[PDB]
Amino acid sequence: SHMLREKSEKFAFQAEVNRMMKLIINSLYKNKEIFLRELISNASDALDKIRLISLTDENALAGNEELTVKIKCDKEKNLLHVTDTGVGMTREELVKNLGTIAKSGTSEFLNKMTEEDGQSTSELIGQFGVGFYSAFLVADKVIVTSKHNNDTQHIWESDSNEFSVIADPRGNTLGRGTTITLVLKEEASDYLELDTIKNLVKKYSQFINFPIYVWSSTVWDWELMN
Ligand SMILES: C#CCCCn1c(Sc2c(C)cc(C)cc2C)nc2c(N)ncnc21
Ligand SMILES: [Mg+2]
Ligand SMILES: [Mg+2]
Ligand SMILES: [Mg+2]
Repeated sequence: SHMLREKSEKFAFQAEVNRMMKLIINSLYKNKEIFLRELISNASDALDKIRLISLTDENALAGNEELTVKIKCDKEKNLLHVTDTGVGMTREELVKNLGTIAKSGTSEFLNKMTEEDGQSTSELIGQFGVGFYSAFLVADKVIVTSKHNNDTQHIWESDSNEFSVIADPRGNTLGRGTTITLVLKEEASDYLELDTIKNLVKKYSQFINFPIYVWSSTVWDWELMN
């Protein structure tokens, strides 16, 4: 419209990355803690996907009949867990979709991600880029435990430079869905406190149609946060 070849995937990737780049900076200038918001939204979207799938595939929720989001803090082990029972991710998705983005130099493999899928690098960046990279505002590493209906449970790790994926030695523990694990920095220890997580979760979960729980306490159990 004002530049050459704006319809190109090269331009679409740059425009999407610029958009994400501006969303994270703007959040840092106003201090908005978008990552947990993005995690709850991204978990809700995965539940929407598997529920849309269940509308046509009768045996889609067989691995896990509940549609929840469960957030858990491990102040001892310094970990943040966001677990959804959504569509889940196959190993192919973790490697060729998320892995291609997480691995450095993603802009080299734009045409490799173009050869009809309906999921291009720029589209994946616009959909999941803000949530993925805002996690590195508070975390040093992102570990993804995911079990899709058409694959076995895998575990996937990245520091936004390299990535690695193995099969879960524990087997099929999720049934279906994804657990996002953030290895938070020491300067992000505030988000291991129950009160700040419960408050932030209830804020971002007020308008979510899916039940969202937080591991709360002399006995611990899942607490409804609406
Ligand atoms: C790229 C790509 C395709 C992957 C799509 N995708 C993501 S991306 C993401 C990850 C892996 C970790 C963080 C901290 C944030 C984001 C946004 N999360 C889920 C999910 N829970 N369920 C189903 N699909 C998901
Ligand atoms: Mg233009
Ligand atoms: Mg897409
Ligand atoms: Mg590295």
